[PDB]
Amino acid sequence: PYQYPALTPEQKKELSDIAHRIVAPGKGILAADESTGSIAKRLQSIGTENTEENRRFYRQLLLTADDRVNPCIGGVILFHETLYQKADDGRPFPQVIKSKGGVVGIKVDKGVVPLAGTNGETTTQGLDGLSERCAQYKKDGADFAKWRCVLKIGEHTPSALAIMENANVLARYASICQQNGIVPIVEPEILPDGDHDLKRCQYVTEKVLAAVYKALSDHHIYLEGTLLKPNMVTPGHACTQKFSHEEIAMATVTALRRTVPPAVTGITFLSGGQSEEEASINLNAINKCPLLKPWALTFSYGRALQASALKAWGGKKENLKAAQEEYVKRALANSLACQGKYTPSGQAGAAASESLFVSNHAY
Amino acid sequence: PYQYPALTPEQKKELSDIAHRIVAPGKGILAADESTGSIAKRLQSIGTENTEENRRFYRQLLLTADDRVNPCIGGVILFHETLYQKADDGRPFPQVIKSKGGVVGIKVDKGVVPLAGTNGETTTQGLDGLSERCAQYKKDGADFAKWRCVLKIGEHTPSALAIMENANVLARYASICQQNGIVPIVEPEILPDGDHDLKRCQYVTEKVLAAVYKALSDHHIYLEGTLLKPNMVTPGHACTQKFSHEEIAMATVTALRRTVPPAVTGITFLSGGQSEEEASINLNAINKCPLLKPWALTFSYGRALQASALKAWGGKKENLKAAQEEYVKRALANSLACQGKYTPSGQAGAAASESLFVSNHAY
Amino acid sequence: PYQYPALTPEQKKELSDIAHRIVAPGKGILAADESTGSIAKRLQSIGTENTEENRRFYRQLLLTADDRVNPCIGGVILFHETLYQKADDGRPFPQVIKSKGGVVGIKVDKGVVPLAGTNGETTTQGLDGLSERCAQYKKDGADFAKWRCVLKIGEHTPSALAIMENANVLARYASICQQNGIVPIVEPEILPDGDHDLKRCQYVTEKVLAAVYKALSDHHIYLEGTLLKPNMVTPGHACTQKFSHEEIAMATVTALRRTVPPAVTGITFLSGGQSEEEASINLNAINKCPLLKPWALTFSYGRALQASALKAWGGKKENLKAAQEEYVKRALANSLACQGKYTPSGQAGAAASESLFVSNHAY
Amino acid sequence: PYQYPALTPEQKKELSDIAHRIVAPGKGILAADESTGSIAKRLQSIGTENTEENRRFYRQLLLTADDRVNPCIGGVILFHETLYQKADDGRPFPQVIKSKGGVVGIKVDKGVVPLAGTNGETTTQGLDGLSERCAQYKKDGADFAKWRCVLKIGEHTPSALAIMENANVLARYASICQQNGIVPIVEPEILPDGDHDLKRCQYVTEKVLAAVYKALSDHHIYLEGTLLKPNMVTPGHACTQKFSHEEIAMATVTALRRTVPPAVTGITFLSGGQSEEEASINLNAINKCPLLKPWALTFSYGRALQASALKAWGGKKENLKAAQEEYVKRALANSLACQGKYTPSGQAGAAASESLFVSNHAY
Ligand SMILES: O=C(COP(=O)(O)O)[C@H](O)[C@@H](O)[C@H](O)COP(=O)(O)O
Ligand SMILES: O=C(COP(=O)(O)O)[C@H](O)[C@@H](O)[C@H](O)COP(=O)(O)O
Ligand SMILES: O=C(COP(=O)(O)O)[C@H](O)[C@@H](O)[C@H](O)COP(=O)(O)O
Ligand SMILES: O=C(COP(=O)(O)O)[C@H](O)[C@@H](O)[C@H](O)COP(=O)(O)O
Repeated sequence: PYQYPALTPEQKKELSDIAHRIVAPGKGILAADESTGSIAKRLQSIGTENTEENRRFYRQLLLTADDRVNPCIGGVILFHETLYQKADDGRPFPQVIKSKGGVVGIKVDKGVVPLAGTNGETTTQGLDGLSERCAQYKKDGADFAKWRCVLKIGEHTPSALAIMENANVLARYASICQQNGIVPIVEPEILPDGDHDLKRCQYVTEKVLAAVYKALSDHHIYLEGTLLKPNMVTPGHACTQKFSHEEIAMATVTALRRTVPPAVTGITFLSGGQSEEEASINLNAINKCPLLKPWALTFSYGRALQASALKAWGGKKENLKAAQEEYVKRALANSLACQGKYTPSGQAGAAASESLFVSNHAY
Repeated sequence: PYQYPALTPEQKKELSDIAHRIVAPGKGILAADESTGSIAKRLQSIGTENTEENRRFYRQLLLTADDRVNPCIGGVILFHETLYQKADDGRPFPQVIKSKGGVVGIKVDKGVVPLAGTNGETTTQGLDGLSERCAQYKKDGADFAKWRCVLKIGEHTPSALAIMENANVLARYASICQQNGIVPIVEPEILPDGDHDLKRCQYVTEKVLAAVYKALSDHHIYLEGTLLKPNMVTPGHACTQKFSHEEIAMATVTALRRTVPPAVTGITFLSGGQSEEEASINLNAINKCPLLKPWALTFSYGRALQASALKAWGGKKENLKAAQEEYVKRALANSLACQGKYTPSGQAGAAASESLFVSNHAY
Repeated sequence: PYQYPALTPEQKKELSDIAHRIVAPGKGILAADESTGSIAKRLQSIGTENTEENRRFYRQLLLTADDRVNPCIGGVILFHETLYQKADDGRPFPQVIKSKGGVVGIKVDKGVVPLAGTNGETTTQGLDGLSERCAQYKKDGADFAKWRCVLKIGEHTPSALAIMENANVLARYASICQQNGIVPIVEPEILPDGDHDLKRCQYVTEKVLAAVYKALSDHHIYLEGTLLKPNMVTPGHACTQKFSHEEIAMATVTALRRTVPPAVTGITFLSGGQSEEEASINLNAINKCPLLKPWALTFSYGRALQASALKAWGGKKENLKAAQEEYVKRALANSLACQGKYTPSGQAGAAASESLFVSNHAY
Repeated sequence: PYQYPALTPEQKKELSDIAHRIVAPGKGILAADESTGSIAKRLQSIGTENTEENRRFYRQLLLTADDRVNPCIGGVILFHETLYQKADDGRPFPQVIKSKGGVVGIKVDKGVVPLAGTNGETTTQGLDGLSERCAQYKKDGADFAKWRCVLKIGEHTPSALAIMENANVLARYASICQQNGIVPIVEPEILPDGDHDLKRCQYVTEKVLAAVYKALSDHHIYLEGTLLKPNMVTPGHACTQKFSHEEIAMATVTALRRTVPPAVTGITFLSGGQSEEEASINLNAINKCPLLKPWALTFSYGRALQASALKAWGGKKENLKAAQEEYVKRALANSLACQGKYTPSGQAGAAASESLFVSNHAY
């Protein structure tokens, strides 16, 4: 075919650098970008009103935890609201995030919508006037974005059209971000729901990731400037077989070795239902797996870096410090886990081994 | 593959019926849906302010022309504004349109955006929350929608990604309309600009239409419930060869016979630069062409049903009647032309043989 | 894209003409091209040795039946052996076929082979040095060829790769024939085996035919120079619902209207298990169906034009005349059926209403 | 989608092991598989008759060179004839190859054929009854096969259909080999001919390799059991810019990092016109390039391991030893080069810096 280049050398360069910092050795991403209606479902759990101050406070208590979290967090995905919010020192949260060394993201996707002619499969919207929105968030201090897609394992799903749609709207989104100087995180999530086993999950991650990378290459996207955010390959939540963690690690790194090119900068994992310990152990075997892992293999965790601190805050302002202890413990844990240097053996659960799995309903 | 049906029998039925009425024998569509910034460029031509009343008036003078236009117009594409406007009798324009027998459309597309990594190729946006908008327009009296896509003939274009993107966003749009009870008009426009000849245009319409129909079939869309709106195959505006009208007709019906299935209800042509007579002669040879034409072969004309009436109004309210004479002459002409019963030979030009070709710039 | 034309005007012209004669009003194709191992299975039925003379004789008795079959048969698909055989008048069988007005085909496919990684799905081979073989058969008097492909309806089949492979090897084959002056018959057969209903069959014919036509268009193939040979849409042989013949006709012409372009010259049906009457009634409702059928809708029958004559010959040379009566009755019947002018009502079965359905095993 | 596994654990295992031995640290492949008509063109060069003994002898002198070549050659691609030939010790050449430690391949492709509707683009044949042939060669001691495909850089080529065809017939071939216990070498060769620069070549390797890997994944092929054999990215032979070797190395490893998954065992390079030194220097910078190279990066050289020994033999039996010195020097050189430990600086050319570039004509 023929080349009317997408990007300049200068732009290829900004892109790989923001990509490299995010997933530098030991770092991961905090996924703090629940919409208002998901954060609300979470605040109920500790019977607290879902209002703007509480949401500001809550975020304030995750971003301003002490400097032991600095070498641990390469970036934080924000929701559009929190992007324009201030800590009580009156400095806005993109300046708090930068100052403890991390890179500020924003989520730019507007949800999933049903694909007609499907057993429940969705695609996801957000492109209309995306570009405009990439240009403003970059002005405001966001350097990376995140778009989510959902696939499902069922008797007749993910359908071919489902794979193909979801792949192509990742790539559209990818391109429009790259043109605004923003690294797109790509999230093709295969849901955990169902009673599939470890091997079906593996099969499906493989056909999905394959579809994404071709799409990306069709769409011209500059892969060093991107990150993958995929499911780890696990049985399904209803599965009657039990599987070890080295198995899940194997399942996972093999599917990723069969599909993801060595130019991608790093793959940041989603928690997807695992609990705080279950995630961290899983992340850690992944980096202990003997196979050649040509990309960073790190965390991009939302519920998993938050359960415990949420149970511990309980909405009472007087518990700030106990909640940050909480989050910190988990950002310590994962920094260790992303390096294969995590050792639980001892080292305390509670709310950390409670399962954080919800209805994957739809919208 | 496997069937989780998109549509019910009841819904297949409403869809084919709105589709059949639009392009009933003798009828065509008036394309009155210029956005505000395109109508504005048009009102300048007759030095009149581009304001809301003038735009209301102007539309009022096309929709309320006499009943000699009734058997001629199966439907009218409106712009979102004119949908909520009233004639001076205080009845809104969807009720004026219905009452002279025609079916009300709306345009639902939000423009074209550049595809990066391309020699100028665009895709087009509008999906975000499309569905919501199909559901409201159907409530307000729209039964068909229109989405435009643009391809370009150049040395290295239409690129493969261009074909593939444009095809797939037609089909996404198609599906979401069908689910709200609305017939999607599909407009894959190959631009006329350039110096290609008649045969390149033909080649390109053929690879494009092929891509659209596969896409449609991937996306499950119920084809009897749709209409095509394509370019006729013509040389390029800069072309040094001259070509006859029977040639253009041949070029055109052959490409359409090689690609469009006999389940599509009818293809409504775009003017795309031809002048009022040039369009009508062209439409008319198309229906005189000896080849088996298994679908209605009619007009969906905007500038072509409007030049003359625009020159004639000149924004002076005192010329109402002369402008409607004007539009009427052209809706007569085309009703004849869509049936192959059009005879110019005599029968007066002016502004009718002036070329209505603009920069296809981009946005 | 860009045009380095496949074919010249001269070659487009020979191609559409051989295509037109085959399926001229009232005509159909006799499919006499069983390989040696399938004809052998047939000769067992009447306990006769499967040798070269018997096979010559047998073919001799189908091609030299009286002139009441002339206006009925536009062409005859031969097997490579029978191509070089002589009637006992010492004129070879391509000259016998021509002289009663029909066009001589050959089968050029070499069977199906398993696709690995499939629940039993095959593709089909024959391309190696195909061209060489098209060039010699055209020299010997073949003007059309036939290639068969097999899809299967099962819980997880036809798989996507199955559709895609089978489509693309039809198109490869198509192109190589067109370049030797030979019309390719295209046979994407969906098998009848299973317990699917009428609607699954319809769904599957539709996704399959869609895939074939895109493939054809990718491969540049000149569609007027081709013929389709597809399954009619029927429930599956194990199906517990009973369906009428007008239903099967509807199912069938709708799927064909949704997918096959009006440039294809004519679709010649396969019998696929139906019995002599069942085929003919089915063909005849197809041409009685009210829907607009923009292509000839005729027969390409092997077992269905042969059961009765096979039972009647019984390998005894003394029954020649009774067998030709037999075949003749069925070529009469179908000529009527392809025109919707067939009336059984009375008019004698026997072996004509016996089912001619076999294991669709594989090879 | 859904899994009816292609291969068993036992079969995955034989496949990765033959794949690993081929491209073990320091080893490469000798490509000794010229057909009779290409070897003949080569023997002319030294005015010797192209007969069966000479061809046996010639091959005898490459396979029985001393043990300094053992740690250097992981495998040797033979032509079908040489597979059944004996050294003068009366042991056949698969036993000579095994005994000096290497793995025996065979070429199974039958040439390229023109794709109609193309500016000269070909696909390649060989599938008919491939399987049968994989099964016999494995019985005779072949454990890997090789299939070649050709793409071309021109104004309008490689066309999309060209990419797509060539990709899919690699994958068909791939699958059929894996099912017979044979590792397929995959050769998507982009030709060097033309006046493209280094960057077009890179663009094209990237769109091509992308297409191959999707195809492979569609076709289910088990990637650890395969090897890539691609062009290095170089300007075109008519190119007026000069480019360094670190540039060519960069161009090359970046394209391979953007497309080839880390599960492929190793990529064996083709010489494609470079001369003995030019190849070896090029191979060696490739392994000196700082980028993370997650797969072996070695040689699969035919003319490049043979020029000098061919000039030196001159068909006189009395020069055996000088020719093997010759080949040996080059198998030393490359073993060094594949490890980035090659140092020319000094170390003698002649015929080693003569260019081995031919017309890429077609067949
Ligand atoms: O970044 C995430 C990670 O979660 P984990 O599975 O790693 O804990 C998610 O993938 C996002 O789904 C998101 O919070 C859901 O949409 P939202 O709730 O705002 O409307
Ligand atoms: O329905 C149409 C027909 O025009 P003709 O080529 O048949 O005269 C067009 O295809 C639309 O492009 C439209 O008026 C352009 O976008 P808008 O100007 O509102 O922002
Ligand atoms: O032209 C045909 C029609 O049969 P009907 O279903 O219309 O009776 C077939 O589709 C061919 O399968 C063929 O005789 C089978 O391969 P063969 O047996 O020689 O090795
Ligand atoms: O394995 C090869 C390597 O050559 P180099 O470019 O690495 O020297 C080739 O890619 C093959 O083309 C082959 O010898 C050509 O077909 P053949 O001549 O037998 O009919």
